[PDB]
Amino acid sequence: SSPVRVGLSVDASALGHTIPPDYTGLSYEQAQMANPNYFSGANTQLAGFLRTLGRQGVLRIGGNTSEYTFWNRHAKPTAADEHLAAGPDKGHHAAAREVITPEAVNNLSEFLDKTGWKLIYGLNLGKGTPENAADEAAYVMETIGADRLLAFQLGNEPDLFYRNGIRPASYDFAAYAGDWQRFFTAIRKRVPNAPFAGPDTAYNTKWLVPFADKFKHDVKFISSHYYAEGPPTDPSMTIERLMKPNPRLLGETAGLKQVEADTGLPFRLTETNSCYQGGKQGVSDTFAAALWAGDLMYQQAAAGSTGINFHGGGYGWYTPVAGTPEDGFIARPEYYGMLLFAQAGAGQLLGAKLTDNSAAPLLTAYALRGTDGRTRIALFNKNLDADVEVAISGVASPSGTVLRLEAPRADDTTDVTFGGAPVGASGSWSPLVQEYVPGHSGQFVLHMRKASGALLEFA
Ligand SMILES: O=C(O)[C@H]1CN[C@H](O)[C@@H](O)[C@H]1O
Repeated sequence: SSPVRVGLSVDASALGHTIPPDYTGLSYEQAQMANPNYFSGANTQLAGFLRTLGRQGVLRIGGNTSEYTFWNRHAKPTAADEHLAAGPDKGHHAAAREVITPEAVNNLSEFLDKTGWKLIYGLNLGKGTPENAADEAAYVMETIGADRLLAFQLGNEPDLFYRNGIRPASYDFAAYAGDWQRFFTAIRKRVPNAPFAGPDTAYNTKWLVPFADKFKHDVKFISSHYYAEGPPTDPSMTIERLMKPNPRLLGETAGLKQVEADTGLPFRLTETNSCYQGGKQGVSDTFAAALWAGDLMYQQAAAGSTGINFHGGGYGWYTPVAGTPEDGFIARPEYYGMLLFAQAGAGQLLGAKLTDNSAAPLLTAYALRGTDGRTRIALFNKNLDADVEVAISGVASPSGTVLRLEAPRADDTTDVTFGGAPVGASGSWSPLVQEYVPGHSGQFVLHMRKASGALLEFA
C-alpha cells in the first residue's frame, strides 16, 4: 500500500570484499568465566544458538570486567560462581572482583569444540600483573590450543581506564604502550607463539593509530569497538536515530582502512552494540536492533572488516542471546538480524545500487555471490514509515525466494520472526513460510513493509 518505488541494480562485475567464514561473532564479559557452567560443553543450549549464527565465528571474552577478573591456577569455582550470570557491564562503578579457574578454561575449550568458534581472550592489564597474565595465557594456550585461540588482548578500552578509575588522569597511549610491552614480554616468555590483537578501543587518533604503528609486528590484527550511541552529551539514542547513517562509524571505518593500508593489519570489530551501559530499554532490546545489527554486519563487511562481535550476556538490553544454564536461553530481537546474515552465508559482495530512493533513504541493500554460486540480496528497510517496492535488475534467474525479517512494530521486544518462524530452543530455526519474488522482463519486484528486512536467494 502506497510504497516508495525504488530501483536496485545488481552488478556482478562490481566486485567487493569476500566475507570470511568466521565473520560473525559475539562478545561477553570476562566475569562470565567465573561460572564454569556457562562456556561449557554441557551448555548445549548456548552452543546451539552460536552454531545457528555461524558454523564458523569468533567468541570474544573481555569487556570492562576483564580488569576485575583474576586467574588463579589453584582456584576452584565457588557455589556463587557456579550460578553467576554476567551481563554486560553497565559502566557506572567498578565491577566485582572475580576469579577464573582452570576448570573454567577447560570447559571453555570444550565449548569452543562444540561450537566450532575461535576465541579472542582478554587478559587483565588494567589491574593484574604481567606474570599472572603470562600464567593465564599459558594455561589458555595449553588448554584451548593455537588453532582455536585467535588472539589475546591486553586490556579492554584502555583509553577509558581513567574514566573508570583503573589508571590516573595522566594515563595516555605512551603509558599504555609501556604496560602493553611489559605484558607482551612476560606472556611471550611463557607462550612464545602467543597471538595478540589490540588496542580493543573505539578508533581514535590518540590510541588506536599509534598502537598500530608501534605494535604492528606484535599483533595479528587491529581490534576496534563501536557503539551507535555517541557521548552522554548527545540526545538519548532513539530507534529513529539508530536507523540512520552514523557519520562517525563511516569515519572510523575509513580510519581503520588507512591503518590497514599503512601497517598491513586487518581489523575486526571485537565489541559492538547499539547503546552503552548494557543497552537502552526500548531501543537495544527491540526489533529495530535486528535491522541495525544485520545492516551493520553487511556495511562493515563491505568496508573490509574481518568480522564482528556483538556484546552481550546475561539479560542485557542489547544481548543477542539471553539466559542462563539453569533457566535456559532465548534469542532476543538482535539475534534475528545476525540470523539473516548467517542464512545468507559467505561469498563475495557485489555492487548493488539504489535509485529513486530519496523518499525511502534508510533502505539498504547488499548483493552477494554466495560460495555456492547463488546470488543473494540482503535488504534492510530501516525506514520507519515508508514501505518500499524494489525493482531489482541485474539478476538473471528462473526463481527467487524471500525470507522476511519481521515484527509488527519497530519497538517490539518480541514477536520477531525470520522466514515466518521464531528461533526455538537451543538456536533451532527452520523457515516456515515460502514466498517467491515475482519475476518479469529479467527483473524482480519485491515489496517490503516499513521497518522490515528480507533475504533473497536466486536459483
Ligand atoms: O555496554 C557498554 O557500555 C560496554 C562498553 N564497553 C565495555 O567494554 C563493556 O564492558 C560494556 O561496558
